[PDB]
Amino acid sequence: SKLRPEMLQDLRENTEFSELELQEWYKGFLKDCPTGILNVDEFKKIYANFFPYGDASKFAEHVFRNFDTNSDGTIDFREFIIALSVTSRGRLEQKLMWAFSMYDLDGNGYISREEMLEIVQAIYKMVSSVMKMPEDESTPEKRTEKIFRQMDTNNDGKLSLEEFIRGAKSDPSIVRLLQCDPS
Ligand SMILES: [Ca+2]
Ligand SMILES: [Ca+2]
Ligand SMILES: [Ca+2]
Repeated sequence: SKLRPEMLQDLRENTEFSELELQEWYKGFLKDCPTGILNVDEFKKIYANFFPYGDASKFAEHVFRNFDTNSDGTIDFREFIIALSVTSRGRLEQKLMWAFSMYDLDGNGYISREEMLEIVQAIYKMVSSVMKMPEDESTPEKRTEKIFRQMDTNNDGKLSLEEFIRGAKSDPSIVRLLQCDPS
């Protein structure tokens, strides 16, 4: 029905959403999902609005796994709203931290080529049908080639968090963003 005063204050501290926005999200989340529990099939349907269902399936599964921080197979409102807050309203530093953990498939603290390519392939499959791409990065192999060499500092075939944040900052989309710095 409505968020309790204790949960509302905990979510206030853990998100960048206002009290009005938090209450507005909770009713809509409960409307769109009566049980308060998002499974993979429902999550795939959300993503199916923006890109074709079959194409988006593999990447949608990987995102769902990162959303699910307690790894129990479902997403509650807290796990949804915190994950949505970081991705849409979080700082660039902490956005990349949330991203790093998604690429880290086994959960050791390192991104191998077997993991990095797998996520890149999943992005390319979803994107292919409506987005045209460049040319020197127009292959999942061409992409993972550019990434690892620009990031793997000590060349152990693995990517640490510190390598990830620094290496991603040279991305064209972030290059545009950094010119909008207030100071
Ligand atoms: Ca969960
Ligand atoms: Ca790993
Ligand atoms: Ca390394």
